Amino acid sequence: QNPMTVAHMWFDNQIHEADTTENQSGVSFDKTSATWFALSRIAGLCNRAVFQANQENLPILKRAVAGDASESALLKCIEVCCGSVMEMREKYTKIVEIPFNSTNKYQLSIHKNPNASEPKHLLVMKGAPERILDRCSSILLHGKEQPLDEELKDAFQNAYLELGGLGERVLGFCHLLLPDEQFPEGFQFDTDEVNFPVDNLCFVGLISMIDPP
Ligand SMILES: Nc1ncnc2c1ncn2[C@@H]1O[C@H](COP(=O)(O)OP(=O)(O)OP(=O)(O)O)[C@@H](O)[C@H]1O
Repeated sequence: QNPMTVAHMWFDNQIHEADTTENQSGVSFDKTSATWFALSRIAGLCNRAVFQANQENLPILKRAVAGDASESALLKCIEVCCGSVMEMREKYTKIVEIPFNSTNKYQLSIHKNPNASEPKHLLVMKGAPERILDRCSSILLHGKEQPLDEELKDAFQNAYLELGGLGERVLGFCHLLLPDEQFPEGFQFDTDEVNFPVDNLCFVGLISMIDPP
C-alpha cells in the first residue's frame, strides 16, 4: 500500500514526533548523525528484507520484497539514501552471528568495522524489545549514553506499548561499541568461546513504524 516510513521512533526517551510535517525533506532538521549513525549501521547489517537485488528503472517503494516474517519497512528507510545493504554485507567480514532458535528471542552479530568512529570490532543485537531490555541497562541520547533505570524502563515501556507490544511490531535494535586494545586482533569470539559482554551495553532505541496513513 502507498509509500510507508518509520514515523515513530524512540531515541529521545519521550518519542516527541520524528517526522517532518508539511513535506518530507531535511528542511531545517540537522544531520547530527550520532544515534542515527548507529541506527543506520545496525539497521543495515541486521536485516533480512531486501529489494530483490537492486532496481532497473523503478521506485524503491514498488520493487517487491524478499525477506522473512520480521519486516521490510525496517529497510525502506535505509536503501533510499542511507546506504547499500547489499554492499555492507561484504564490507563487514561477519565474525559470528548466534541464532535465536526459540529460547533466546534475541540475535547477535559481532562484526568488524573498518571505518567511521566505530571500533575495529563491535557487536549488534536485534530481538524482542523486552527480552533485550533484560540485559539492556543503558540508552543512547543524541550520541551520548544515559543509564537505564526503573524510570527509563517506564519511558521505554509506555513508548513501546503506544507503538505496539502485540507481537512482531516493535523491535529493539541495539549495539555495543567493543574495545580495540582490550579485545583480540584475531576476532576470536566464536559461539563457544564468546568472551564478549552481554550486559548493560547500549539500547540505541526503537525503529518502530506506522501502517495506517
Ligand atoms: N530476524 C529477526 N531477528 C530478531 N528477532 C526477530 C526476527 N524476526 C522475528 N524476530 C523475533 O522472533 C522471535 C520469536 O518469538 P515469536 O513470538 O515470534 O515466537 P513464535 O515461535 O512465533 O511463537 P508461537 O509458537 O506462539 O507462534 C521474537 O524474539 C521476535 O523478536
